[PDB]
Amino acid sequence: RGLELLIAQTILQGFDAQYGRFLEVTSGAQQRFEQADWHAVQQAMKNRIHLYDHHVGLVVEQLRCITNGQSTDAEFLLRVKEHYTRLLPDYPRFEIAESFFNSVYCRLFDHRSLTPERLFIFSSQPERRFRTIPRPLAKDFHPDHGWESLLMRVISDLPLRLHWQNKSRDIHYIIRHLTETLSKSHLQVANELFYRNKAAWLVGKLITPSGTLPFLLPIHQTDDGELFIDTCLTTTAEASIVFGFARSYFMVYAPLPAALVEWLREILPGKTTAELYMAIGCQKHAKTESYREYLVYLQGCNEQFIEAPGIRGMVMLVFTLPGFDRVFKVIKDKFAPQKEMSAAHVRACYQLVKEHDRVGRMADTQEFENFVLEKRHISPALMELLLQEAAEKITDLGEQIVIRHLYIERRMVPLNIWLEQVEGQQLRDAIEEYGNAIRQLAAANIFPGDMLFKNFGVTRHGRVVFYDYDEICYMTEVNFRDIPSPGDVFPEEFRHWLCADPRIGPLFEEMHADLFRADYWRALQNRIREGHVEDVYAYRRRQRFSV
Amino acid sequence: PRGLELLIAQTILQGFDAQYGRFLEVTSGAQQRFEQADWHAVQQAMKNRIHLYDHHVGLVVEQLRCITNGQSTDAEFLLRVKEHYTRLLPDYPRFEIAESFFNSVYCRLDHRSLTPERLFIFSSQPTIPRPLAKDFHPDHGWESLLMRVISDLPLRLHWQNKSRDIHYIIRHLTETLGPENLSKSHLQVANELFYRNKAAWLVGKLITPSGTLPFLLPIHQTDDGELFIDTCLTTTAEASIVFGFARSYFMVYAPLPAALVEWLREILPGKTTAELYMAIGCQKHAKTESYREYLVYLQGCNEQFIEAPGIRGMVMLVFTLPGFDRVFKVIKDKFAHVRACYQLVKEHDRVGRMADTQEFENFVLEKRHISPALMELLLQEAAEKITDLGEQIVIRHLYIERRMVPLNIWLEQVEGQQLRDAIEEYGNAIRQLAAANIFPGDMLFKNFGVTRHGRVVFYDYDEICYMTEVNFRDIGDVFPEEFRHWLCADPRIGPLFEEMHADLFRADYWRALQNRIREGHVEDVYAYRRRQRFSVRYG
Ligand SMILES: Nc1ncnc2c1ncn2[C@@H]1O[C@H](COP(=O)(O)OP(=O)(O)O)[C@@H](O)[C@H]1O
Ligand SMILES: Nc1ncnc2c1ncn2[C@@H]1O[C@H](COP(=O)(O)O)[C@@H](O)[C@H]1O
Ligand SMILES: [Mg+2]
Repeated sequence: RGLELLIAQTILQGFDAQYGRFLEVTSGAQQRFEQADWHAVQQAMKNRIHLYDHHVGLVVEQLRCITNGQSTDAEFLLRVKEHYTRLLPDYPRFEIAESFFNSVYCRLFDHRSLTPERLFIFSSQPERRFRTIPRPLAKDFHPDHGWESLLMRVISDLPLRLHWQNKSRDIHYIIRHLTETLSKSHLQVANELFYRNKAAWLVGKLITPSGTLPFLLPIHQTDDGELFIDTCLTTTAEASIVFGFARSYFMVYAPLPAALVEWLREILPGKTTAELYMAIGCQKHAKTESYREYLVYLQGCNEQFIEAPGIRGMVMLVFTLPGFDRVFKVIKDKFAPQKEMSAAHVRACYQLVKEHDRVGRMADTQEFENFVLEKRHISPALMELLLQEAAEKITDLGEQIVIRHLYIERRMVPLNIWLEQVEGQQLRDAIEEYGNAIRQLAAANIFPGDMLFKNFGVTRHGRVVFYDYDEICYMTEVNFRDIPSPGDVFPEEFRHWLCADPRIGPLFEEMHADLFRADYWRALQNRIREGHVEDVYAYRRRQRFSV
Repeated sequence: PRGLELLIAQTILQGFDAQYGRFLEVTSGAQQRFEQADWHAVQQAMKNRIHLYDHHVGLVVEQLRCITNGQSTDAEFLLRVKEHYTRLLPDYPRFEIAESFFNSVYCRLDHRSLTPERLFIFSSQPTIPRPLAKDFHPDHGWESLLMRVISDLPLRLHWQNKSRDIHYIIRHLTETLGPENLSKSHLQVANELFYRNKAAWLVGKLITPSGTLPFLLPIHQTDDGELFIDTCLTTTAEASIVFGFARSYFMVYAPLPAALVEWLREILPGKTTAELYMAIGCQKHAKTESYREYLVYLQGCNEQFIEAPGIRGMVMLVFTLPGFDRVFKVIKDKFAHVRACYQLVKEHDRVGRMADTQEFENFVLEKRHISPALMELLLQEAAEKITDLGEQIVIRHLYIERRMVPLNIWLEQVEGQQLRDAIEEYGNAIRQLAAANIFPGDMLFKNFGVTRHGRVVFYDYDEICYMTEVNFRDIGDVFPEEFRHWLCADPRIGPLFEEMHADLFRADYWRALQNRIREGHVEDVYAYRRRQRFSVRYG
């Protein structure tokens, strides 16, 4: 009885589908760049985020249409795992074929049925070598006439059909970066072209005799006509930023990413197997993966989960492990009578950033409906607030305690902690990146709401990234004047909380003489509604060719 | 509205891209298996890929009928369900084949009450987004611009003396175009390559403002991994035969057939859309538009349906028209092994020596275009399941093929080189099949026909078998000497046959050419007049 193969054939055409439109979507971004539609560029991720669930939220449904006889026991919930697996030996996109299965089970079963043979949480039996690259995935450009002519190839064999602005002036520029340290090093520009936002990214590795290093060649336009490749990145420091966790991922038309995640593995050395599925847009395998990498850490170190650094939230419950890169954000119950019927506003702000353009000042997350936590890895201190600030939200499960719809984002260093830790030349850029963080947030349609110091984070290189997502609304959702009543915003009212430190508030003037002032916030909301939103540069406004 | 209206219409459009996307998973897996030279698989990837559609329609059908519990498929729900189907097709690039895949499902659920209200079986019921091709300009020589185009090709095997080719491609162009006229004549080349059999073609268009003309450069290697181009192909008439109908399916990776079909158009302005779709394997948007071409054609024509000329088949009852270029092949009943035999060629690498077919179980004709000369021949000899309905009939399990002219007949409207020309090909029609693991059980002039550009093909798989179920014993069981009785029967035609195709008669080509299959070999079919290869007669 093909009862549990009709299924496995069904949940695996869900994927084959989910990925079906994935790459048509991804493959509209070349034209949509010639074409002038950036309403379209900002709304396409928003279609990419949806397909995966758009395709499980049918196989999930059409499953139940005949899932009545022996509908469930794990007896046969397992022949689905076998039947499904046995069907993926030259399935090169198998890692994500498996990954589609997971979120389904977990949807039919409250993200909650048993582990490890009750799901694909690890890759099965390929597994390890990703040399799943039948085609080259990039071409090998070697210097014969070198660096005035060969790099002419790149710009000429681009499928991009538009009068360039000065290729020949770009050629003179590019060598200026190259001479920092040539021609005994080949070139390997990649295919296809990496797209995000108002930009196009020419990706490549400049292999040099000393060593091999990244080589990024981003393409731009004079909005809305004439285009100029701009700025020449080749640095590990730069590769990591562009590809950062505070900026939205990529439109790379990749029907094999597990291999592509292998090519860039040497463009972005520090990056994780799950940071590399994020970028290409396969964020739903980052999640199986992050967790895959996560559950290695604590199942291999010392000691337990603690409460995160900084200030305790009015809403969220935040924990982490002192060695680990990531934070877990659990929501409180408020009290016993208060009933979690849902919409949630909070889950809406966390989602309504799941699709938004973050631009470097906002960081992404993961969602699990029921996460099983080690009762033995739990401090007894973390537990006490955890137990009774989220009681309705969890359940003791014998040796384990179960928690529902938890959020995970890159651990950071709370700003207000660090603001204290620094002063001097350092203290300069901790305010600048702050206001800049609040200038760019605004332009993205993001007005921070509670804009206090500790709701943002920082990086090793030193940068601010917001992470407080209830007091968030669209810029067209607030009205701006404090002259002398719900939701309205008073821009100078902000002069109280933020200039409070008489070491840092003075220095606010030095860089942000107008964020205090109301006029300037109609400016940004108002210029968002003319159809215009300035997109982001993946570098310092100081590197640009323009200055 | 908590029903199947939405559940259902998107339950279909899912099997659809669940289907096509894996179509390209293999369609692009071909370079790596040609590259590897794993050509056995090249023949199973032309089985696999042929399978995909059929499985996804079969799957939804299981899903489809299951979702709406119990028996009934309703008609005004079949409209309800359709109205939804289009409103999701608008941002669809491959929406052309989304309407097709709709149809195969209605037919799966015995095609009763077949259309126009209830499905969209035509060209389209009602700006290129990306890279399609690329340009190359004779600015710095053509000797330099035949190494350029090439260093943007996928292949990872190392070309051995690519030096000759660049200089060897010039001439086909030079003696035909004129060294003055190839100063400013440039190239348009498709970003991906057409992979068939042992081949990895390069399909581009040559641009000479002395017209707009095709350009075709097959990539061949043998044994260890040598690479070179097996002739150059430029004039219009070559292209038919490389994209031709006796052929096996083509293997080019495009996620957007409409551009790819449409791009290739001007190369040979040769006929239609169903031919130019199927040349990629998208035969199931061919099995549709060939219903359009079926419908349009007879709209302003005063013809009728008649039997196709030739010597009435033992094999199979056939009808057709005066100016129609395709033949209808209702299988005789009470002479199924044809169901299965007729698609062992479909399944097979057709060699150009075999015709494509398309199968309709329940198929409709206006009996007015039917003349009762042919009525009772259909009404009686194909009557097992005849359904007559006042002014219309529906035929069951009927195949089709382009209607070439029959050979026996071709031979009298022939003499001169014409006979030396036409006979040569026939024996080479029998030779190809063996090498292709194919045996003609009745291999008579009766059952072979002639192509536009004078080729003979084998459209009688009715007594077919792989040559690996047969013995050709010297003196199932076959007597290659006695074929001359029926073969060498005319004192105008035969003798020409002892001149060239004398081996066909001796069991030693027969037997000893089999040992060459069940040893592993794959036969070098070619898609050119052989004389055309660069080494032969050129160098
Ligand atoms: N990504 C993070 N990096 C560092 N600390 C965090 C992070 N997320 C949450 N925290 C800690 O948990 C607290 C919860 O912050 P937030 O997300 O603003 O919820 P609330 O608005 O309830 O404070 C923060 O003040 C912070 O100190
Ligand atoms: N009995 C039929 N009547 C009309 N059209 C058909 C029939 N069978 C197949 N087709 C067409 O050919 C395509 C291939 O479907 P199928 O070969 O039946 O999977 C379908 O999408 C239809 O457009
Ligand atoms: Mg806070």
